[PDB]
Amino acid sequence: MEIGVVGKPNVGKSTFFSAATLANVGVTYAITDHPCKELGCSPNPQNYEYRNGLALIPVKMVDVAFLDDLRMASALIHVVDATGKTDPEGQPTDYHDPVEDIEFLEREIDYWIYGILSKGWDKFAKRIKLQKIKLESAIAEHLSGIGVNENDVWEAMHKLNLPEDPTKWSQDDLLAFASEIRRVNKPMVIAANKADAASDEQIKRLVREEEKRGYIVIPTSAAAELTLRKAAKAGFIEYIPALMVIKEKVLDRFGSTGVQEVINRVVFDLLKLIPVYPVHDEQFGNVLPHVFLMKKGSTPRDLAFKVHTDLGKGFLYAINARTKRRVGEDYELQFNDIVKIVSV
Repeated sequence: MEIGVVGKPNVGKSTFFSAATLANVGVTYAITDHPCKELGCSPNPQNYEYRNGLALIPVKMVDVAFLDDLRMASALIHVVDATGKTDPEGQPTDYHDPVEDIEFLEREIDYWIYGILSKGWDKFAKRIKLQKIKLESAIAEHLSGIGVNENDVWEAMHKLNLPEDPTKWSQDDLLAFASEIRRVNKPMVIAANKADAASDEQIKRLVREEEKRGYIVIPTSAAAELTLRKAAKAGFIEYIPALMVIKEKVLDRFGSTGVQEVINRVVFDLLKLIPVYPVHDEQFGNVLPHVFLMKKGSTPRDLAFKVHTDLGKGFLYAINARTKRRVGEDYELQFNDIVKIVSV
């Protein structure tokens, strides 16, 4: 899993990456309540990090800007100019609705996917109508390079009443199918950056307009968190809650720099990942050693495979290290679950 950061120049896109990442790849973090707010205490973390009762789980991040750095992205954070004082090409102007740069990015990803399907698409439909290939699998392989599942393909098709016989697919079907793939394969969160220099009216307007279109929009001040981040000597940040007291003030207005919020919304909401911790006793003797981002709907056996092939293969059953009782095989991992895996 990895998050790509995209945007036009001069809206703080690079700053957002720099800020959240402190060659073009880095590691940011997913902060939520670490299980150790109940009975749990002094954890010995290995794949993550403990911090004031909060779990900081690492996540790959890419400075996308050559725009095939997004190809494998599970999600994108699209940084835009909330003040709307930037041109499409990214240069000073009186007013340019960010909502239009959002759509710009949108169509480029849509047609990119569409061209891969469309180009050739005749000498694909017939290599499969007689060879009888599985349409889902064939498209899936063909777009395997972007991160598409045979399940994603199955659903998209199912959702748009498309036929198993590709030769019956029209161009309209292709573009529509492409868009549906983007929505699921390249979901994004919009960072309305430079919010501090914008009015509540400007921000609220873009949030409203775009949240109706299926986009999550959060105000943000990248330059700010980079500062208090790039405070690793002169003072204590986390980050959420000397003349930089202005950021304390002019960013007392949002409750934070917004950067951290965007990353949590991508991980926990967009992708719907939930933290889960596998134990040996509800191996080498450390407590709550690892944490895994599981997709909601996962089961303990799925948690077994994240650890190792055999654990998953020799799976017998699991125990909820909280309830202390044996779970079902169809049990759905819930946010922040502690689990014991039993394998032959």
